[PDB]
Amino acid sequence: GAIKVGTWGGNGGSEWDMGPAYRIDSVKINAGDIIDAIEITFTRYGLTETQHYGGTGGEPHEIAFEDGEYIMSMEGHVVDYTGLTIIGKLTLTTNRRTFGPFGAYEGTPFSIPVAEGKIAGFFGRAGSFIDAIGVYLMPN
Amino acid sequence: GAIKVGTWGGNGGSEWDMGPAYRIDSVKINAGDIIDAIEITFTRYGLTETQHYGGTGGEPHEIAFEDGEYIMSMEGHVVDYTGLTIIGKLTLTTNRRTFGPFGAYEGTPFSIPVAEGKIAGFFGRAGSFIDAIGVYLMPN
Repeated sequence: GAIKVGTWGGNGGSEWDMGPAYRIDSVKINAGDIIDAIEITFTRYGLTETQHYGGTGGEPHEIAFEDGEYIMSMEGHVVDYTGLTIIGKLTLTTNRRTFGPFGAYEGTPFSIPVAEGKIAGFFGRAGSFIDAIGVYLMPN
Repeated sequence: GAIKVGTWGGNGGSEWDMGPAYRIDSVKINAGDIIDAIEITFTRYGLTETQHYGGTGGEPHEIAFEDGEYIMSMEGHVVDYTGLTIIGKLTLTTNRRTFGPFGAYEGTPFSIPVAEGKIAGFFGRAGSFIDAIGVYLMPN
C-alpha cells in the first residue's frame, strides 16, 4: 500500500528499510569518494527515532529540517567503485535548501524531482557503503 | 493530494497534463530517431477517453493492458536532437511485459522503477516531439 520508488544501485550488501514517516527531522550523510552512510531522524506515531545505514567511513554532513520544510528531490549516481556497484554521489533538495552533492563519483545518474508530494523515507541495500537507495513518497 | 514525479527532459514545447487515472487502458508511442508522441487511453469517473501529446511523426507502437496489468517502471534518455533537449528513448515496464525501448538516441538516462505502487498517469512538455515527461503515482 506504500509508494516506493527505486532502488538505483547494486546487488551487494544487506536490505534496509526505514519505512515511511510523516515527518523527517534530520539527515546525516557520510561520504568520501562515494556514499558510505545515510542516517535519518524521523518522527511518526508519537515517537522520534534515528536509524543509520551503511558503514563507518567518510566525512559527515548534516541538515536539521525546519518546521514546514520537506524533501522535494533526490539526485545521485550509480557507479563502479573498486568493482562494486554502489551510490557514488547523492543530493537531497527541500522546498528551502539544497543538501549536497556529497560523494565524488559519477556514472549512471538517477533523479526523483517530486513536482507534487514529498520524499517521506528511504530504503535500499548497504554494507560498508550504500550499495542501493530508494525513497518512499507521500502526498503533501 | 497527488504524487507527481518529473519532469525529465528539456524546457521546450508546451506543458501538458493528463492528470491521474483510475485505469490506464492503452498507451501508443510514436517514435523514430526520438520520441514524437505519447497517446493514452484512460478511465476515471466512469469515463474513457484518449489524449494525444506530441506531433505527427514516427512509427506507432501500442500496448493494451490486460486485466490486473499496471505500469511499474518508466525509463529513457534525455537527448540532444537537432539542438533541442528532448526525450530520445522511452520504455514502460508492466508487471508482465516490457513495452519498448522506442527511439534511437541516447544521452542522459532517467529511470523511475516503482518497487510498490503504480504509474497512474503522465504529464510533460510537447510540440512536434516529447520535450519532457513525468508520472503520477498511486498505490496498488
